Amino acid sequence: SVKSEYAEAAAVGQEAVAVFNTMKAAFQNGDKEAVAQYLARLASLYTRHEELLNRILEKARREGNKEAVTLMNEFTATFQTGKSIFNAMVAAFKNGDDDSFESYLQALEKVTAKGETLADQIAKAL
Ligand SMILES: O=C(c1ccncc1)c1ccc(F)cc1
Repeated sequence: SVKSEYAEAAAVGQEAVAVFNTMKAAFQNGDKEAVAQYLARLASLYTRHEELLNRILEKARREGNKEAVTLMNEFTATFQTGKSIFNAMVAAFKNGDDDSFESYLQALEKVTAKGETLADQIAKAL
């Protein structure tokens, strides 16, 4: 069901949360080799999450589930804010700009924490 596909998508989201927090620790410790690997892992995780969310939104649309579509349009928009900030963080790492990396990292945390009430609403709506 679309609901079970959303729970599968929620787990992937949580996998990225885990890898992100490991990555933050590595950054703070200056283990740049680890950071590079974690950033690659996050890129794959976010790409997978984005795809599952799109399939869920498209299904909710085909089902005529107007409230779920509204919530998923809002949530996917916020997901893209996170994606843009993530990509900027990756660029800051490439460039050696630790000040920008730190900035983008906190911002990505706040965008993600904000979006969690909506994430829980979607589970109930599908
Ligand atoms: O911040 C992000 C994000 C980070 C990197 N690429 C895409 C989304 C995010 C990921 C999942 C989510 F549910 C809300 C936000």
